[PDB]
Amino acid sequence: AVCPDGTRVSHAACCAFIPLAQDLQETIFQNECGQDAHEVIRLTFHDAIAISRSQGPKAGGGADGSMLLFPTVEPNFSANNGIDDSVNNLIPFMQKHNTISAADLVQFAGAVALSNCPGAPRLEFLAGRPNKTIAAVDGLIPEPQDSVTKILQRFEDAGGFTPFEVVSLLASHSVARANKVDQTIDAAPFDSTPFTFDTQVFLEVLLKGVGFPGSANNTGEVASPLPLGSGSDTGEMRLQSDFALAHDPRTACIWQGFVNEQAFMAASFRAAMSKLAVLGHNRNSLIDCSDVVPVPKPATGQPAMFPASTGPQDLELSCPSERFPTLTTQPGASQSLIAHCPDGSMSCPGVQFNGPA
Ligand code: HEM
Ligand SMILES: *[C@@H]1O[C@H](CO)[C@@H](O[C@@H]2O[C@H](CO)[C@@H](O)[C@H](O)[C@H]2NC(C)=O)[C@H](O)[C@H]1NC(C)=O
Ligand SMILES: [Ca+2]
Ligand SMILES: [Ca+2]
Repeated sequence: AVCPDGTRVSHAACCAFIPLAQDLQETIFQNECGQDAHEVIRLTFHDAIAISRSQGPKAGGGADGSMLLFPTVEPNFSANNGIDDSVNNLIPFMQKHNTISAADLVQFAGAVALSNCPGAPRLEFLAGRPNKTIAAVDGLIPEPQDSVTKILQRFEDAGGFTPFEVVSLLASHSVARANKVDQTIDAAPFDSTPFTFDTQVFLEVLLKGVGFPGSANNTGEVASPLPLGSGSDTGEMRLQSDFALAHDPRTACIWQGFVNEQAFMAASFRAAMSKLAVLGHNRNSLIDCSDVVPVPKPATGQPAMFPASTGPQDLELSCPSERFPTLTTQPGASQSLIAHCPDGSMSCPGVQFNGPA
């Protein structure tokens, strides 16, 4: 088909997504893997995971836009704390680009946000999800204080995800920060490169913890290897769940398998996201509009490195059957501060709209 902007697309129905992508970039992302992007990416996951095979259809409809359609329900469950901001940012687009369902909008926005992150894969995008659904029940969202067994059961019950796929999805923590875990500090990154979709997160969770970026008594948080912060440049935070998955006999080797394996990580994540994006739907009934997803930003091609002040002696290995790669260490006597802004600055407020959530 040929869209009103001359763009040759696969199916005419995919044409509407073109103006939506540009609106999202101009209005809330500004072509950066920043704050707003990170929040949207998380919403994609929270919207999709709320579904249960065992409990049945009444428990939730998966990737159905329920977060946008019922803003006063799910966003208020304790496990969804902090999600309100992204819901309020997306609602205006739902109202404007009114030929696109809330469900499609959520998934597409995630694909767009991710494309702004260097190293990220170009996600598959299928459209056609219905604009009507029900509010999901509480308890379907995995929490940081959960055990590995519990986390794996949840993902299995949601859509038959295997342990490999679960760890694959956690690649998103390479461009993630925390605002609600510790209320005294904001934007605590999960790895030293929160604006780069690389394998640093997998390496840094394997290092020995030496302190906490804020308070020491927070549910779901464990000691961090890079706690030092100053001003807006908050220190690194480590979640119990990530730490646990990196050391459990069932997931230890899978976790290590991604260290310094950029292409393998990206491809595995794309595969897992392919499944997650259609939870609650039959993929044979959705149209393929992958060609309308923006081309992602390229990485530099550099391998993973031990951040300054850390080295091989700080590793807490758990996979007995695979050799840990030889990596270099970035020079320096002490820890470098992790920048709060992608342009290196320490001041960069993202656009935020007021809304019902
Ligand atoms: C395995 C279960 C998971 C747990 C327990 C978990 C937990 C968390 C927690 C506690 C935060 C911090 C939220 C805050 O306080 O602001 C977070 C952030 C985030 N997570 Fe997860 N997560 C999980 C899976 C995933 C998956 C599968 C994705 C995939 C899209 C994802 C994407 C994100 C992103 C992008 C952020 C950062 C948001 C921001 O920077 O504002 N997470 N996650
Ligand atoms: C999907 O459902 C939503 C929720 O009803 C629709 O949202 C309304 O859209 C109109 C414009 O068409 C706006 O004036 C309303 O303010 C929106 N309602 C809310 C609560 O925001 C949306 O139009 C529907 N989209 C499709 C494709 O069916
Ligand atoms: Ca949902
Ligand atoms: Ca990173």
